[PDB]
Amino acid sequence: FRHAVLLHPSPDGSHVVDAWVTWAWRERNISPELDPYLIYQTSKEGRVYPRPAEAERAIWRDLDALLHYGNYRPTILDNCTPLAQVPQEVLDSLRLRAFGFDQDGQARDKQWFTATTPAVLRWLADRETDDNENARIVRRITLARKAAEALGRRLEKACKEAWKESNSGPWVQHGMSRYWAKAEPVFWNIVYDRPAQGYTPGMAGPGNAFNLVALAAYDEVTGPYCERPRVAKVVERHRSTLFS
DNA sequence: CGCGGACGAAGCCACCATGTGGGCTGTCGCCAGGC
Repeated sequence: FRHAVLLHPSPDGSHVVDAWVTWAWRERNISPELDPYLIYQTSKEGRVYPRPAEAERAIWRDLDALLHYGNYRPTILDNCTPLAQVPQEVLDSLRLRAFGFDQDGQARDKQWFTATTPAVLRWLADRETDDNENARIVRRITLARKAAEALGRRLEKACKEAWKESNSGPWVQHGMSRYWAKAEPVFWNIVYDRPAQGYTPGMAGPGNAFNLVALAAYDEVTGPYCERPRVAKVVERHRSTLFS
């Protein structure tokens, strides 16, 4: 470990009284091979780093554990969860859990959250017990998740690009907060097939349901600043990208 | 000369979607006759 701890005991051993947190190494070493658990990302210059936790995705409880219904995927999951592996039925009832600690890479810290996948999503598939309405449920759910995330990144980059341009960002924080808060019930309406705006029950896919929520959150955030024509032109150039 | 305050030292990671509404008020013609 990069950190070295020593805990001074209480005489009974019931508690710790003092603690020493200090370095064990002066020279850092590259740890060989990427960590299976984390989700990685490559960025211009080609450097590979783990995707940071975001407390905005924790606003919608348990969104990361929906990772199973899926581009880039953690290797441990991609070895043990799929069908090349070896178990027979086990894979049907496995369910994913994630521990995320969103914080600064320095000493500031913001939020942590656990996230087990809901057992309702797979159990709603077995209530029926048919090959087709079930594969269609699973297809819908996987489809819903894909739409919500693609427009989550589209909306992050939208707000981020617009904020930088408008001043020649704080818009991203409220953008994502509003996004997942509004995008959470529309997802659960798409799964149950209940009627959600931007969606028609029984449609083959998400149906633009998600693209509408992103536009409403974005327009909710950039709303007071689309007044001046110069800034309004920038904001419009970047909301247009969320039109899909 | 001593004490207190301020500053510094890092580790730092990127082609096309939108519909709604309903709750607050007062008036004569006057006089006389009959029941």
